Amino acid sequence: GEVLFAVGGWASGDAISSVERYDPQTNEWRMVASMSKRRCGVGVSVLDDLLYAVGGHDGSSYLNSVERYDPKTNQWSSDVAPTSTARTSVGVAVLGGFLYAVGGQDGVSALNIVERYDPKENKWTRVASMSTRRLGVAVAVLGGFLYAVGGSDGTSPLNTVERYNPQENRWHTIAPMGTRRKHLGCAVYQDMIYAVGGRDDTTELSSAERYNPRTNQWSPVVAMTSRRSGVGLAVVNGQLMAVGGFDGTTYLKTIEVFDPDANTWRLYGGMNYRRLGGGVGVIKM
Repeated sequence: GEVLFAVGGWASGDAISSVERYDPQTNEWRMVASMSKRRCGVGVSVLDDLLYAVGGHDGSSYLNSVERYDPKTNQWSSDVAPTSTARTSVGVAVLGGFLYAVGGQDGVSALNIVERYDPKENKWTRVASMSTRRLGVAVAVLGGFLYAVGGSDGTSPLNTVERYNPQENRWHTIAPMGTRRKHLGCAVYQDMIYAVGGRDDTTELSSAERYNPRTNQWSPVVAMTSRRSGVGLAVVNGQLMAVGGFDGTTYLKTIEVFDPDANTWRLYGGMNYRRLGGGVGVIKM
């Protein structure tokens, strides 16, 4: 019994600050309190049951602030300590009770820096930079181990993957993906790391790949219904689904769910807002 939050920031042209919640109980996509400031290309990941939204473009300012959201009370608070530098199109994940925010874009030369966050102290301190700059990267965590999947450096989209050990504070490159993917989506379905969608060197795309943590090799996966660049992906009370994105025509608001026993994707109704590059969070209630 989980729910998926969606914190998007791309539509028509203007960034958006509306936040959406899906509960499978009623199977409805009803809204919640919008974010106190628009965030374009957000990073979000829940940290002990509080949705965290790490800054991004608001339509003009790239921005460095952070906002958390208490889902039980429906309240957004801009009280979390800011970041070192203003950056957008950055993935974030949670691990060992600390909030890691990987590299992104800041209107100059991508970024490879990675900074943590102590929720108990609000310090927000920086750990080991990443090597190979990554904007529009998606992240995931398998085996207490923080993975940075794909993205774009200063010039081209990447197929390389770098994993991080918090205790030794250093990065270790691992198996490159099949295809180059910037603005992809990742979660940790079925004790493997699935990555779907994105945009390669040319066009948006629908292929998908799974990484086996125990063989250290990526395995191609069945493709989605439509191309979906700048998407999110999260596993909700059992089922893997990707959300929103772009496909070379219009902003998407639909979601697809992976059925492993049938090895295909099934389009569902989807959310209200058409979301490009919009983070997702998952909470159990």
